[PDB]
Amino acid sequence: SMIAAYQARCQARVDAALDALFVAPREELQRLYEAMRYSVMNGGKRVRPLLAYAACEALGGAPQRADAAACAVELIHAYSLVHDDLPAMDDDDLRRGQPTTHRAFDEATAILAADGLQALAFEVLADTRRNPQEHAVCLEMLTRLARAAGSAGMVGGQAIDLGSVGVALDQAALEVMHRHKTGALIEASVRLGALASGRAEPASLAALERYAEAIGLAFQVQDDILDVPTYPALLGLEAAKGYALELRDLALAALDGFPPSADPLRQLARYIV
Amino acid sequence: SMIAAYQARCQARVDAALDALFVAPREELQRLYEAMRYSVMNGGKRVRPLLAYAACEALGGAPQRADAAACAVELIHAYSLVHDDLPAMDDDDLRRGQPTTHRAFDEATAILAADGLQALAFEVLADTRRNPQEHAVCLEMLTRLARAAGSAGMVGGQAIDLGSVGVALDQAALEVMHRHKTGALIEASVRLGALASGRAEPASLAALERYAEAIGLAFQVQDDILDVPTYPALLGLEAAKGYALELRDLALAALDGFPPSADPLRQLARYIVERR
Repeated sequence: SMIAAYQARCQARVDAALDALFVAPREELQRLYEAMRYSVMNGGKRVRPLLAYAACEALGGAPQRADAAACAVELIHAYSLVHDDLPAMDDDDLRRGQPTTHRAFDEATAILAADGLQALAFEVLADTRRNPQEHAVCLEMLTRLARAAGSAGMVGGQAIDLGSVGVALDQAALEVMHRHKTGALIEASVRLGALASGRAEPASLAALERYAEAIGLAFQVQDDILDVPTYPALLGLEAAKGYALELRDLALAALDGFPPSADPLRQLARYIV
Repeated sequence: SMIAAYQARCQARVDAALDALFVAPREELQRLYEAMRYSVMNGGKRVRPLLAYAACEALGGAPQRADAAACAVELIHAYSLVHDDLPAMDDDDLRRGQPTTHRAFDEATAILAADGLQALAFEVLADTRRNPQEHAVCLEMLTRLARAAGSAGMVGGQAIDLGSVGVALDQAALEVMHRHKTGALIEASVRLGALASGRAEPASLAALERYAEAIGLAFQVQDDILDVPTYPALLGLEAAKGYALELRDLALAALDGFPPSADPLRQLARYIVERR
């Protein structure tokens, strides 16, 4: 309701900012930049931008302060999908009915476009015009994003996944995989938005990290539920649904004491499940 | 070779720093970290580290100030090579006689290890313990590396190469390709080391940029000469050789008025065109 509207405003805000980043600086680079644009400007829901803006507003910052944060998280996400789609990875020909990047262009150009998206994510955070935070804050945002995106985070999770093929994951191992593959970047989206607020403090960051850890897992449990090694297969459908509610409750509990400006985060938590 | 002692010291410094970065934080990540290590710790010449250390020293900074710079530019280089070896790209089974990463491990793991290497390059520069510069300098290093590594730089150059077809291609277009594909990262290595000195000033940075542009091209001209759309085909063999000397001389001229601490850079410029 309110969250639907909030989503739409965040999607518009981040899309305007992202669109500006795909201008080839010379003609020989036009096709590469087209493939970059194709890979990002695909009507995606922008959950990670929404989290960055909402965490920013939760601490009292104007949302436009998180524009670079929101761009950077989405760029990381977008690049990861491009590589994931490749034949040697998940080998997907379509994404929401449209050719994947390697299919529209070619494999090499997809590989490269995504590589350039990752560089661009760090570029936008280190750019003190695009990301006009205090310099110590910019470095912390970069640090968190690099950790979350790299082999100890998102890329790590993809390797754990590929290493678990033909192995029956217990719940603990499944959750390790998820924490890395998607949790890290979800947690970073919240962290970076909070940092962009100019009002972050250790207690509020810790609370928001608790929120993000819960919401991150809830997204996946609910995704598996909606699809019906998944949560419903492990737990049974009913127990999976109950778990999703438990994760919502944890998220809400983590926002104890936050002002009304945290309502978008509360609404999202409820909405997921 | 004439750079041997300096090169060996820089290789040792950077290899020790890099080696420390490949510890899996948990057991499930061990194989990925091993592929990352495999892709970096390969006995490479560490030219980009050398440039960072030498640029640092050229402006009067102790070389250990450039450790993170050196790590980051080698990490970028290393990942670019992994991706370049993939079947969709140059499709190489070997690199300097050893299996490429996709063959030693698997193609997905190679793609991923290299993706993690790119993230790690930026991690190391943003880490104020590993890269203990003033914060503004850390950010400027990150900025320059991101621009040099991305679609406007190194990745751009790979796309330009892919987009340029046919036995006819003119010198200007070739040089555009080289400037992006290898020049941007070479120029960044020099810029990052200069930034790590704590003594960068615009004039010195611009001089070092001029140096870097010249040696980056000299590397390629000399590579084509040694091999024999190449420089010898475009210009003639003997004219290509003369061009290589011209590039060296431009590099050396860019360092006119630098103190003796810039000798490592001067020695490298000469080595590039004297190597066999």
